[PDB]
Amino acid sequence: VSRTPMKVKVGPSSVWFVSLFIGLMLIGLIWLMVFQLAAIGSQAPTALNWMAQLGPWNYAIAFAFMITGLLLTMRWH
Amino acid sequence: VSRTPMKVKVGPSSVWFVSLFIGLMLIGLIWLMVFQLAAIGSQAPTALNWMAQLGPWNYAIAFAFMITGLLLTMRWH
Repeated sequence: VSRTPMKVKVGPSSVWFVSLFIGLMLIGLIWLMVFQLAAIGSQAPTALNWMAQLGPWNYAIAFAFMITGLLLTMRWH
Repeated sequence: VSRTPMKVKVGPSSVWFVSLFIGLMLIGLIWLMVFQLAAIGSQAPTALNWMAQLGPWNYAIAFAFMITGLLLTMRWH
């Protein structure tokens, strides 16, 4: 469909692309955290550690907002 | 552009919607990388600790591939 001046289809159109993009991101968040929370890592002058019992809170909320805010932008469009 | 059943127009479209998505994702990743790379943070049973001097890599590289991955899906669709 179109909200203006932008029209987006993979079709039946706007809902279906956006819904797929929303899922693919949410899945990427969960995986990236899961491996990260196992992970402790250093390469060159950069070093990164994540450790958990369970609750992947900081990155997942921030990225989920960022994608959802893009979704609100894509649908305003 | 259209590849199909998909057609995506913001108008003028093609390179422009896609360029804009690469740009905002890149900026988002840099913001997370600087603030976090100073950070050490614990909330609930989940704790994430990040240290920098030069470089941004693991987080950076996976995020950049995700930008690419959407780009390829769009090019294809």
